[PDB]
Amino acid sequence: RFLKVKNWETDVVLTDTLHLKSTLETGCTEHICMGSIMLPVRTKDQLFPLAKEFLDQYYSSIKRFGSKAHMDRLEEVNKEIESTSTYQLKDTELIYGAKHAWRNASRCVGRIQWSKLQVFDARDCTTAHGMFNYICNHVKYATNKGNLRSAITIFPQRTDGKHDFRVWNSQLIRYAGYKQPDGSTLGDPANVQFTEICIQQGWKAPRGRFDVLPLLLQANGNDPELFQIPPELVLEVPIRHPKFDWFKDLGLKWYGLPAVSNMLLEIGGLEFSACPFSGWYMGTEIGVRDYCDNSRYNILEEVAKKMDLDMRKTSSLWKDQALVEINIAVLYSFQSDKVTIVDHHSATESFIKHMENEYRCRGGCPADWVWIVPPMSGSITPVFHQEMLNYRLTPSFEYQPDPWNTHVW
Amino acid sequence: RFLKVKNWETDVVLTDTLHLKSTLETGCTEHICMGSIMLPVRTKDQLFPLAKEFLDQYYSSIKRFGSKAHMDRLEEVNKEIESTSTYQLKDTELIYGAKHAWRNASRCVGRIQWSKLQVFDARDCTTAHGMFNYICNHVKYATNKGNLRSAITIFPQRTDGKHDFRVWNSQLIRYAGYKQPDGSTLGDPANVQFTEICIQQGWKAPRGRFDVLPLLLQANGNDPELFQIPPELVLEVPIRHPKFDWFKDLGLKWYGLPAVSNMLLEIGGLEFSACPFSGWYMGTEIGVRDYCDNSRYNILEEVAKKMDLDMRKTSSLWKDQALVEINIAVLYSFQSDKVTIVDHHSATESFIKHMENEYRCRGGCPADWVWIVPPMSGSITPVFHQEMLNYRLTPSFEYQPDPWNTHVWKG
Ligand code: HEM
Ligand code: HEM
Ligand SMILES: C[C@H](O)[C@H](O)[C@H]1CNc2nc(N)[nH]c(=O)c2N1
Ligand SMILES: C[C@H](O)[C@H](O)[C@H]1CNc2nc(N)[nH]c(=O)c2N1
Ligand SMILES: NC(=[NH2+])NCCC[C@H](N)C(=O)O
Ligand SMILES: NC(=[NH2+])NCCC[C@H](N)C(=O)O
Ligand SMILES: [Zn+2]
Repeated sequence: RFLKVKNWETDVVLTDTLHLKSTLETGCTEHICMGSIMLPVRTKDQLFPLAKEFLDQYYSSIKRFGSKAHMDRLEEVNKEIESTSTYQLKDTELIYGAKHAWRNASRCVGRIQWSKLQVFDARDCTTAHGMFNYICNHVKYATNKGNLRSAITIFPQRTDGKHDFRVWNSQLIRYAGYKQPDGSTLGDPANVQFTEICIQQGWKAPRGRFDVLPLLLQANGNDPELFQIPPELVLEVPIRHPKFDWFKDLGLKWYGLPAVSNMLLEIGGLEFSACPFSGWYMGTEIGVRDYCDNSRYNILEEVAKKMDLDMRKTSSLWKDQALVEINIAVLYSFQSDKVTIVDHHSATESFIKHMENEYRCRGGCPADWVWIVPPMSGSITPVFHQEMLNYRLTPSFEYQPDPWNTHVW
Repeated sequence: RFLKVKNWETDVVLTDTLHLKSTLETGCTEHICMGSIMLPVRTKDQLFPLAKEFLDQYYSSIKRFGSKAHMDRLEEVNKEIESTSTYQLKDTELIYGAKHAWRNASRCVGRIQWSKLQVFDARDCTTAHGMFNYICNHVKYATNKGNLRSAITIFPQRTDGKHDFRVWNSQLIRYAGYKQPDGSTLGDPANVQFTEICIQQGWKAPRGRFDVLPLLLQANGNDPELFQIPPELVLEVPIRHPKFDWFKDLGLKWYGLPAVSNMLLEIGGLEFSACPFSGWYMGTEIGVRDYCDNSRYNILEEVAKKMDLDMRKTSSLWKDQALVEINIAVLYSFQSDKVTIVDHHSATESFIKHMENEYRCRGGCPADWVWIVPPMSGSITPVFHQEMLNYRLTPSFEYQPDPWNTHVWKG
């Protein structure tokens, strides 16, 4: 019932009770753990209980649990549901729900900042142009000339599933990927397909190594449309090393604003299918994953070459030596250009502090170890030595099928 | 109910049916994952069924399932159990059992070598001195002058739980740890408690930074006894860097033979509480964990200074830079002295192949991602991108409480 989690580097022991309020499933069972698996409409009868769950926690959070207001709102929503077969969140609820969905994202290491989320209510939106306007405003607000601010823009909630809003891009800002004759790939391999759907839509690709993709926005169910983000609104950082002058020649750059746009925000049973959100990068995401993953920019060899390291034998750890340098470069560039960014050491230390805060103020903190521990230097960051309990709480952010695999043109 | 795992780097998908034969629990539920949690006498009534499942697996492995030999064996064990409340494994079954416990160890990345395990049967052992002799033989055989050979030594199984054989050391070879009155620790902090017990038992500690601990052996439930492993049998490697001549001046060294000696081996319901086994190191075990964990030798700072790294701010990644060097030094020193060792790229690549093979020939391979993925450069090794399923199969290696916490001292 009352689970305990130990930190093996400090011996600190936290007790978890928050998991008891868990509602969703984990993919795991008593006979099998699926902890490392990436991916393990509602009826009036399904909806009301969810709304109640939320409202009860919402009112409890504002110290008015079982108040007239609580009961009243509870009744009002109840009636609205039985009638409209759905409901609308007050603004106070939308904000609390979005913040808590971030608070509950077990895979996010940057949650110590959860309560500072800026919420942009775009529930009054009705067209791709409208969505494009909202997104440009989000980008400018969050980028803030390099002094990044976390934010989320919430489009109209789902109704019949045939009127859903969706941002086809996986992130507001990403580089294109094209399959060349060589069989190899130009640009970002992860976006090879989307890069094609755009073209399949009319996008004139500059066919470069770092071409900012165009937004493909879908509103009210209609087919999606393209829009190019004002270049002046896309902050970029040219990647250079603080010692290897040749580094600049590698021709590398990345965008400063990471903004996941393909997820689904769930609040009180209501589903928001278009809810792009952004914060700021942890160095390793770019330097380790985007730059060194074999199926991404896969740039380790080149950097190793330029460093003239013995690539004859894996035991010389050239891949490792280079990995470190590349990552030092990213953090150095961003910092040099005063663009917000956090290193994995500082980010992981903050998460540990945040976990302690959450354990003493909330009785727990769902966390997915597999995602929290950085892709490099795992054990020299404190989270590696931190036992974590993963469970699903609502409100939450959930994965959802790529629209192009569901859209009925 | 089939289950598929995908490798997000190669899009290769494998199907697992093996998990269906999993009986033990995981610690997880439909509502919570305890995947990153370190640690989540039998009766006749429960023993025979365990023995049978085991014998059924063994006879199938040798293609004699349902044979007369199979039936007679079941009948014999059955009789032996009702007769004596337990039973003895044949030599063949023991070897098969030991190899499969290794094959089933979800946290071991070296399993591609599972079938080549050398099994030493020490079930006729009756005393601590006898245990010491078996252990010395295991160390010399396994060490093989630097050309390491995997091996396991199996002492008498548990009976009533009051006559257990136990190796009190956590590894056959390990360095002493000493807490100083000024609060600092000399040697390996991981072994301070055990070191105290040794001193209390009579061990005259030299009190240096790399003193090989004495063996503390318990036979037949008796009080444990101390024994010094002949130094000539303990292979050690002085650590030096291929480009930094000052590295040798850190005065670091490590032993060449890693031999976990505190786990419990379960086979067909039988419990082997003293079953020390050994393989060869993966570089990062020493270089990342033993040397750089804040709670182990914790050498990152000192190595950082010597490299004149910008230690003013973490974003300089001076810890990361120094970590790589230390691990390069460990691999280099070992290879130079021709002592078997495997780097994490090589070991993880081998585990991926092993895993794929296992899915194809066995229907799966239980694996603990949290433990399989190396402590440094996680994503540049293929295991990071590999989805894995973790479940418990028997035979298996299990954790057991430290004996000093359960032993009834006799005096
Ligand atoms: C402000 C700084 C932030 C930092 C430093 C941070 C860091 C991270 C990191 C390192 C990951 C893993 C990314 C990956 O491997 O692809 C992650 C995942 C995630 N974060 Fe954040 N985050 C921040 C803000 C946000 C915000 C504002 C939200 C939502 C409102 C959020 C929601 C999540 C979710 C749901 C995931 C998992 C996404 C997935 O499954 O792909 N994060 N974050
Ligand atoms: C031959 C080379 C071998 C290599 C390279 C290898 C590698 C590894 C590594 C790197 C770990 C993680 C250790 C840690 O983090 O403390 C591990 C764990 C494990 N290995 Fe091996 N191994 C080998 C042989 C063996 C043998 C011979 C057995 C059994 C007969 C075995 C059983 C296990 C077990 C049960 C664990 C988990 C131990 C624990 O929970 O503390 N391994 N192995
Ligand atoms: C298969 C495995 O789950 C997968 O590679 C995971 C591992 N940990 C991760 N951790 C983070 N933060 N992000 C990821 O994309 C992944 N990928
Ligand atoms: C808390 C966390 O489970 C713990 O630090 C684990 C993580 N992965 C590990 N992996 C290996 N190989 N060895 C370990 O000791 C650990 N420790
Ligand atoms: N820090 C963040 N908000 N990250 C969001 C995910 C970005 C993704 N990991 C990338 O490197 O492109
Ligand atoms: N490869 C092995 N057999 N390892 C056994 C465990 C050794 C332990 N991790 C150590 O660093 O001492
Ligand atoms: Zn699990």
